[PDB]
Amino acid sequence: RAHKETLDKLTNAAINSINLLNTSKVKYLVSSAFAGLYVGIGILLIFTIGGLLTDAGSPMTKIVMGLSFAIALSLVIMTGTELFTGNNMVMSAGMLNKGVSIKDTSKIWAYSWVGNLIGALVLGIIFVGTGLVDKGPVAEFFANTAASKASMPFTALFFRGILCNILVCVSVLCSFRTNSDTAKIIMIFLCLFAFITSGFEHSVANMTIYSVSLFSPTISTVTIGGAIYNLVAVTLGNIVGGALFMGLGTYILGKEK
Amino acid sequence: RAHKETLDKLTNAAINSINLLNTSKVKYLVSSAFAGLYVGIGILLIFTIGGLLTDAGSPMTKIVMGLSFAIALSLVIMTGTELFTGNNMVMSAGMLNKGVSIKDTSKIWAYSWVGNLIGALVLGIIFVGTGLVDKGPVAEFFANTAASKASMPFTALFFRGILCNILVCVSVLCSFRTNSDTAKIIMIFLCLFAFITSGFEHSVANMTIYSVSLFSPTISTVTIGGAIYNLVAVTLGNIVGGALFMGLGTYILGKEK
Amino acid sequence: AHKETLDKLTNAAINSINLLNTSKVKYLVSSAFAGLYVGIGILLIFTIGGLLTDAGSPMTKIVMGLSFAIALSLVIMTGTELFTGNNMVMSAGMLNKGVSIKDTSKIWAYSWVGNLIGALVLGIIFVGTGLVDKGPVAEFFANTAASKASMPFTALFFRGILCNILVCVSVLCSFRTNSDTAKIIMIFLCLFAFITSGFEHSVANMTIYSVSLFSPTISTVTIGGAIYNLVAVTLGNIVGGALFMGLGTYILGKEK
Amino acid sequence: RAHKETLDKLTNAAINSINLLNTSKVKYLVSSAFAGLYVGIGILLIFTIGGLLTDAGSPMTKIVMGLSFAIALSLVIMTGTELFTGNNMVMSAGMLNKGVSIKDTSKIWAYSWVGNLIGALVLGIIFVGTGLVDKGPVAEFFANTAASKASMPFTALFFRGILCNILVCVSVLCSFRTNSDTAKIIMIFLCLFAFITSGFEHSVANMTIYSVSLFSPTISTVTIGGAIYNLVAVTLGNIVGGALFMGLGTYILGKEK
Amino acid sequence: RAHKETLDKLTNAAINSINLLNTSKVKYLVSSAFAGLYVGIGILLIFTIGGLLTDAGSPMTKIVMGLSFAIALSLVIMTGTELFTGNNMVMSAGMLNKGVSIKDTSKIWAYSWVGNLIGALVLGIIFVGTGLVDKGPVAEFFANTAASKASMPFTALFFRGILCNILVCVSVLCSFRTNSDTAKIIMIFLCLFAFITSGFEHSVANMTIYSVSLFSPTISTVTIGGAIYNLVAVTLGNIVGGALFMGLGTYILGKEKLNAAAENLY
Ligand SMILES: CCCCCCCCO[C@@H]1O[C@H](CO)[C@@H](O)[C@H](O)[C@H]1O
Ligand SMILES: CCCCCCCCO[C@@H]1O[C@H](CO)[C@@H](O)[C@H](O)[C@H]1O
Ligand SMILES: CCCCCCCCO[C@@H]1O[C@H](CO)[C@@H](O)[C@H](O)[C@H]1O
Ligand SMILES: CCCCCCCCO[C@@H]1O[C@H](CO)[C@@H](O)[C@H](O)[C@H]1O
Ligand SMILES: CCCCCCCCO[C@@H]1O[C@H](CO)[C@@H](O)[C@H](O)[C@H]1O
Ligand SMILES: CCCCCCCCO[C@@H]1O[C@H](CO)[C@@H](O)[C@H](O)[C@H]1O
Ligand SMILES: CCCCCCCCO[C@@H]1O[C@H](CO)[C@@H](O)[C@H](O)[C@H]1O
Repeated sequence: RAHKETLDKLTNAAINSINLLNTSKVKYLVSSAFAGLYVGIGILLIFTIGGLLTDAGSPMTKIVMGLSFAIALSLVIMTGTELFTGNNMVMSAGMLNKGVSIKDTSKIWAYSWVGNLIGALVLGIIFVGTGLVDKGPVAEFFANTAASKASMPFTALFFRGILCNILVCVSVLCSFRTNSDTAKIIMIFLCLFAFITSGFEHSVANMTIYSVSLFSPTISTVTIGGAIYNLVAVTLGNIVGGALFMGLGTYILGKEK
Repeated sequence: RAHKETLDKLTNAAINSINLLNTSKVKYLVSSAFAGLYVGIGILLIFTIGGLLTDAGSPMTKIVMGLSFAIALSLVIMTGTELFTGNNMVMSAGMLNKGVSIKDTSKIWAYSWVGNLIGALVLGIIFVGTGLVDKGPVAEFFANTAASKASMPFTALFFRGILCNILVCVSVLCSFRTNSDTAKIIMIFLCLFAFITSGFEHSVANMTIYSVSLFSPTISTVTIGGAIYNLVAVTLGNIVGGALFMGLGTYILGKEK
Repeated sequence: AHKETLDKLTNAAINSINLLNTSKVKYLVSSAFAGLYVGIGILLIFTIGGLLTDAGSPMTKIVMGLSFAIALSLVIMTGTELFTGNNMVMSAGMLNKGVSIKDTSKIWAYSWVGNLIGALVLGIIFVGTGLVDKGPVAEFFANTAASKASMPFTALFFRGILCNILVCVSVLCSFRTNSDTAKIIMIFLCLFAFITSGFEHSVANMTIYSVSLFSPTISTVTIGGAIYNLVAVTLGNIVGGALFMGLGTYILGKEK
Repeated sequence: RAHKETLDKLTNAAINSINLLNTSKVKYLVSSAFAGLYVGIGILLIFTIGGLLTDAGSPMTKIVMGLSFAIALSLVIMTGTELFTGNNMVMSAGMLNKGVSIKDTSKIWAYSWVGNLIGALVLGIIFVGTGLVDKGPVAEFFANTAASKASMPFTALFFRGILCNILVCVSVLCSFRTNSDTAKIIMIFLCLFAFITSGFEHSVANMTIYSVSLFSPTISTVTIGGAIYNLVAVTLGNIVGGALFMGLGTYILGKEK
Repeated sequence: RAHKETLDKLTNAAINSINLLNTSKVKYLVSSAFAGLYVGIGILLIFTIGGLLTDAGSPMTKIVMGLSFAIALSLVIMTGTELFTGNNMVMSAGMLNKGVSIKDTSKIWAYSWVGNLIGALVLGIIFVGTGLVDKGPVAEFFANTAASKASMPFTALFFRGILCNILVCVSVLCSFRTNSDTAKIIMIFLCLFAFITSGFEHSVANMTIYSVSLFSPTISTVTIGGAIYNLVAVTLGNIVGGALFMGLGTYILGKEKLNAAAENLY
């Protein structure tokens, strides 16, 4: 039971993050851009899988996709780059613990969110240039998924955003609670398996879904307005999951009061 | 063999548990709520898998479910949160070893059970909010499974509860006997694989099964009375498995006379 | 590091007899746990056997093998007393003069009986679940028990030999590594090999027969059949664990 | 984050590579040759798989290929041999951090490329000598893939080269950021799964694809020209991903300014 | 790097190996017998899989077989027993580094080879005793495979031996380069997956294939003549892959070329 020690670590991570931004916006945005790109790589992989298996009428499609998404957050954690969603639990916890302020928190959130988007846009442009979404089941999978994500009612997206960032943030929490990098990766694998296959919504992964779909000439299904709609609802849910549940929760567990 | 060392660890853990509760009810309940919700996350995943594969008439359904449940107790162990079924072995061993009283034991059992339920209820509510059990295979898998669990004879449920918590508690026992976080997860993975696929009954997991089934307007195959009937029977079996077998068993192995 | 490994087996054999001498209750409880833990693996893979056989899957025996790891993993990770592993440990320690032949047949008899008690307890409770009342799982239990009891002695014996080479070698590996993950992986590999290849394990068979005989579901087994298989497989296990692994590890580690 | 220490490790690794070359061309070229062959060994495996599953009409072909390619970079990393692609991030980061010169960088790039090719040629010759590509589904998978890679448009190969080496190099980046050899291998497995299954292009791996196809008398439709066309386009893409993204990126993250 | 330390370890191993053989021929042959039998255990498993999936017309057959062969070298490495094929790299490297002599080498190679063969025969004899190859797809898989290996052209068998032992030895090489036992097993799992599925030939493993078939009663369609053929070709291949490639390779990488006390790099 190292709840106190854990809260200390979260607090210290929150302090490191705002310090980094204060020290250098370039370093912070480059870090954020890597993470958004790393997450997008997971999307490129499982949407390829989605296309191959959906085309095949496989009933295992969504299961194989969940099993195969682990690389997204594994890369972020193993490279120590800045990810908006995890920042929800970290900043909220550290703020509550008086290590950082409400101002530092909204700042980290806004920069990391925008920086992650930069990575998704860059990934989308390059992926399109591969010609891999020119035509076929993979392009179709992007188009249909982007459309479904954009036409889904707000309430549903929001709540899917909550459960998603509970899983993402708890996998980040595990990485703070162990010294085994392998166990970190395993826990990340399990959590991303759970959230992808269950149907939960991640704001940063979705950036790449819309990035690819919008930059691609072969895909005329969704528009920027749709992307913004989905992203706003999912981002708000992510925040509630990561800050209101995980952040507030771990503070309460760890706060020597 | 380290049987004494293990008993000392169990005894320490029991003491630390009752101290947390005595120190702060809010912390204890928040911790319990977390565990309940983490276990529930496993149910959402494997029930999604259930619906998917059952609809397709796959023979692998229950095997894939068992293989995919690991996250449930993996999250509990890696976050160090209070789980009722695990507390059955810990408090019991510690009690026999005079580390904690009978009253402490009943108190810890009652609070964790309720806290676990709070987490299940919350998860259930939010999950229904996702729209993910609005219609289709997953909703039907929840409704049908909840029903078959609620109509099964008491004796059958009881004994399934015994075998389940032997497995859950032995997976917890293993984590007290290794310093390797990966080995803990692996053993947890194996144990949950065994108890899910074999057909054994877990009270805290069942909490989420019924919270979803009752909170969802598209699920009316069961009633509160049914959920209560199952929970009582299964809880009773869980307790026997955890305290009578694992608790007393580990006490006997490690008690220097 | 053969020498140090022999030392480890010798100390383990010494610890076993000392435990039995100090407390029969503790030794039999430990034994009962191991038998139950192994039985748990049988409950899992026979559930799988039922499900996949019913479906005419060619992968049935391959999935059973991959899924049996929990059986010896639980034993190893809980530090409980398993008969089959004891065949190598005691024989090695015996040849090394850490324990006597008398100690060895005493440990072998007590762990065997204690393993059985675990199997019986498990069978009874598992039948109580109603999980083998009817269906392909109950049928897989009945059919497997029946085929194992009717098989010729010589076949069971040699299948018992190869099974315990694999089981005891996985135990040997656990003495040669400080990594718990490595132990479990080798156990996984070895049980995969012995289940899927079709070798026979006495202790696991105990649960096969306690379940089949405790279940009112009609089979062609009988107690005479169970005892037959158990005797044939146990002797086989003993040769493979004692004559091969026990003797071999002693020869490798003995400074002579 | 340990960005400074990471950049420091990259720089020392770059310094060590040029040192080795300057000390002994034979040593460096033997190391390079090993890496090229180790990578080629991955190709023999997944192209055997590709053949078997292609001939079966399995929709899982590319998924199984991706999952089975881990050995390629795992061997390189575990043997500490010189691989051209990974050298793109390492020499560029080290060069930006003023540990090695631009000349050292293009020297290491030229020598490791040629060394890698020699391994691929040695492997290709020996493989053909086994008679495994005399005829059949594996021979045809080598023949057809070599052709489709040689006839693909430059821009598509280029961008696929970029994304491939971001994945290879980030997997190399991870090996620099953990002391766990198991975690190194898991991350390599993930990154190679992602790049293979997604369809990205790797220059060194293609060397073996073309050595096998060209050395094989089992008639096909490639030619040295087509091989040169593909290798040039993919190599340039690899360089951009490894140097311009990963090298520059990690340099900015860890630079003391 | 760290090739120099690795070369030291290979040299020390070759030394320990010849010391043991000189200390006790009984201890060395028992070790070699274990290793041969551990490898064969892998064959019994994956050949059972062969039969089961071949008879079902599965396309995943050779993939599942490759994935399932890891136990063979995993047991050898984890038990620290003497396996002929690994000895090709070890002895050759140590020899080049002047830790052991050409005579020392050929003696280890000869004794380990024979020791491994003993384990296979003993394993084959016991396996047939199970009746598991009395009749059916598994018995047939052994028969058919033993035939094809015995009736394959020499050059092909030779080159398949080379690539096999490159893969077997590089996995042994990885075990010298890591302190993580789990990573050792994983790398072994990968290399044996690759070598089995790709279709390369391992001499020691083939000792059990022919052992089972020549001790098996249900027909032959083979002949010891075939076994000797295969075993001879594959063995020379193994030695080349292990000694010429991996042995010489690691030496070159790790020999600090100050010394030079004899030869010059460039
Ligand atoms: C490529 C350039 C990216 C620029 C992103 C800047 C996002 C600014 O975001 C704003 O930052 C303020 C502090 O400056 C905070 O007070 C606000 O809460 C926040 O919205
Ligand atoms: C975070 C959401 C991703 C925003 C990426 C916007 C990139 C838009 O990209 C543009 O989209 C237009 C239509 O939408 C197309 O007509 C253009 O061809 C395309 O370049
Ligand atoms: C949401 C608030 C949850 C409070 C749960 C408290 C229920 C306590 O319940 C009782 O606790 C006693 C000790 O206090 C035990 O002795 C009794 O066995 C138990 O029934
Ligand atoms: C895909 C599942 C494979 C899991 C492989 C587990 C590899 C973990 O590796 C193990 O990690 C431990 C940390 O707990 C360390 O103590 C051990 O030294 C190390 O071998
Ligand atoms: C421990 C078992 C969980 C009990 C939670 C009961 C919450 C019930 O909740 C109610 O369920 C009714 C039907 O069941 C619905 O008609 C109502 O809309 C809903 O509010
Ligand atoms: C639940 C009761 C089970 C008790 C099992 C006791 C079996 C004793 O077994 C016997 O023990 C003797 C020494 O006591 C040895 O000399 C014999 O070799 C051994 O067969
Ligand atoms: C047998 C294989 C020998 C290969 C030696 C390659 C020598 C490469 O040499 C390098 O080439 C670079 C461009 O190619 C130049 O930029 C460098 O100045 C030059 O040193």
